[PDB]
Amino acid sequence: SGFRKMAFPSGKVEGCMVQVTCGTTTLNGLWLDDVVYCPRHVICTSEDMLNPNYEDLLIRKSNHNFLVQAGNVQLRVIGHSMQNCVLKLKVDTANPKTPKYKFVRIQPGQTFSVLACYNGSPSGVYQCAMRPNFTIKGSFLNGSCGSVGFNIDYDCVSFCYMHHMELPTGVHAGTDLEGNFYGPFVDRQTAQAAGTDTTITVNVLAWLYAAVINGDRWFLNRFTTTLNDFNLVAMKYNYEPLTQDHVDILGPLSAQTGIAVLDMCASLKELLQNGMNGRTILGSALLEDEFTPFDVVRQCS
Amino acid sequence: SGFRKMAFPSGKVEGCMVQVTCGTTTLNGLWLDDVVYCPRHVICTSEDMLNPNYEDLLIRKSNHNFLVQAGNVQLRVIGHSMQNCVLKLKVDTANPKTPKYKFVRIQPGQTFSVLACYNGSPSGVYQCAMRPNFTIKGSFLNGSCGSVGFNIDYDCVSFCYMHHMELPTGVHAGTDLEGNFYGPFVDRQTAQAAGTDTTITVNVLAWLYAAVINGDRWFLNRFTTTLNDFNLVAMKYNYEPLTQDHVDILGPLSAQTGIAVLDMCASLKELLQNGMNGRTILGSALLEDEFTPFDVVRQCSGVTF
Ligand SMILES: CC(C)(C)c1ccc(N(C(=O)c2c[nH]cn2)[C@@H](C(=O)NC2CCCCC2)c2cccnc2)cc1
Ligand SMILES: CC(C)(C)c1ccc(N(C(=O)c2c[nH]cn2)[C@@H](C(=O)NC2CCCCC2)c2cccnc2)cc1
Ligand SMILES: [Cl-]
Ligand SMILES: [Cl-]
Ligand code: NA
Repeated sequence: SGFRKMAFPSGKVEGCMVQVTCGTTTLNGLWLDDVVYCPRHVICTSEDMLNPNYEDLLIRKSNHNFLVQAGNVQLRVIGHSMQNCVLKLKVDTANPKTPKYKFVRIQPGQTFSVLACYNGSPSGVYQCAMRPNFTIKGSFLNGSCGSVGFNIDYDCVSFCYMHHMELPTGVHAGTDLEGNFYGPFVDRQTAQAAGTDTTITVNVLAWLYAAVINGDRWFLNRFTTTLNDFNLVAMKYNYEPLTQDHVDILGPLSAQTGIAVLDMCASLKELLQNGMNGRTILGSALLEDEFTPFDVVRQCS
Repeated sequence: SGFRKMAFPSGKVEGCMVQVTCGTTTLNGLWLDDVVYCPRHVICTSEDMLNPNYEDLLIRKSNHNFLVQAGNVQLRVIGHSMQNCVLKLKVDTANPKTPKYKFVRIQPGQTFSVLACYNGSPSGVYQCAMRPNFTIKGSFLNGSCGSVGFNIDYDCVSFCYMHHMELPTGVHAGTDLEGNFYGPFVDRQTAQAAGTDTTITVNVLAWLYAAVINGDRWFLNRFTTTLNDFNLVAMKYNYEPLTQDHVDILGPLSAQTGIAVLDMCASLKELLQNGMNGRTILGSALLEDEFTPFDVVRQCSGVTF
């Protein structure tokens, strides 16, 4: 019993975190086999953050311009290349702590764990979601760049996010491990801003199912809804559309609880209309949207 | 910027988790040096559950009654004893991954990270607080017993909690690593219930400071208060008394934000008496009390381990 924001154990990632220094700039890198991955903006100069040309900046670098430190050991850079917005530093030693891993690009609504690091050293671990507007609502300070997001279903680390920058509302933008940004963001100082965000509806429904599994039914009602009427209402509260794919994904939790997916939709419609009237759901006074259906099944098992 | 519920990195603890089996019961153990720690209730049968004589049950046990598995390797048990409600199994191999560590007993209101484990395998990590009623609001399923809670200081793991059991409301009870229960609970199947809980005042103030640091200011006001007046309000709303030591502990955040602990106390007093008026603080519509002052300082300053 109980229901918590739960991250994956971070040890397999901790063993991959290094410090990368170029000039006066220091940030984090991810050391897998003989490669260190980091944001290419480590080579951006202080004097021109507005319109860097990374191809031209990188061709000017020697291997010895990159200082990589793994705990107390200097690692020797022996080659470098850029892939999209990620820099790949080849080093002369493979990380003996490299876990089983893969790179995955995730969709909005997906959750992952973040290991926040500074100077190559871990600070803490928390759970995030890729928001519909392709930001994450992280907790990241100056120098957190290069920290990564990951999942560890079935002993394989799936790296899905590398942190690059902070946007003006204090939310965060980054890339997959192939260096492609999530969303329309770019790695330079521009006026770019996050779009209006919206609530991840399928996740709210999953969390209501978690509440029922945990023994709380107060928010249910006697009604149902069509999928289209639900979306017409939910969008007036800046909720994302619920698709038939989402309805299918919720099938298992519906089956476990006995509550049809569209009956749970009717409950959510009523909660948006009424609020919680001084009550809570799984200890929260707002509707939570950073647990996926998969997360709920994993944690409630 | 941003502010999240944040756990300590769990790697040093993951390397200590093993599976412990006695009879038909499996749960988790903590392998440090050449000793495995786990709940003594591992030796209870379903008959013994109601009124176990742990002295007699242990005497009846021998070393081979305990199977210890570190991943796929069996650890040979070469001795066994009990300390309070914790069983200690001596094994023939020191854990090569043992971190620098201490056993620490924490106070109500203090937070810690939990590494939830099943069958000796780490499954997830979360942050929680020791409630004033000495329960924890954990997330634990059958077989989670022996999962541990911890803090890290530099390179040193302070183990503070071992999970033992679930109470009827779905909250959790356990011990320190010397086997002393937190709270008035016993490791047997009997009538036991969490007492009425209160809110951890110093932690709410810390979280209000975190909110100010992150630009959430609507709840600040011109007023200040005194400890005595505030504590009369706290008692009314089932908040823990605020002591002068709490004020001193917040001193930093007080000096940094420009809001004195008694000035912030005036914000909290008004929030208790009037509510939030439809607004949120740091993404919450409730007053959050599971961040300590130290948690806020570490997250807002980026302390590493
Ligand atoms: C060169 C480029 C792309 C413009 C850049 C510059 C600085 C950083 N930030 C580094 O902290 C940082 C950079 N290198 C080492 N640290 C921070 C950051 O985004 N501030 C932004 C301030 C507004 C203008 C864009 C940059 C940062 C803060 C908190 C959390 N995350 C990151 C990131 C990117
Ligand atoms: C022997 C004793 C002390 C009565 C006991 C029995 C069972 C367990 N529980 C084990 O799951 C368990 C035990 N051994 C292996 N697994 C669970 C547990 O507390 N149910 C309680 C139900 C009321 C009466 C028994 C206790 C459990 C579930 C979820 C989270 N936490 C723990 C704990 C303690
Ligand atoms: Cl995905
Ligand atoms: Cl006894
Ligand atoms: Na005030």
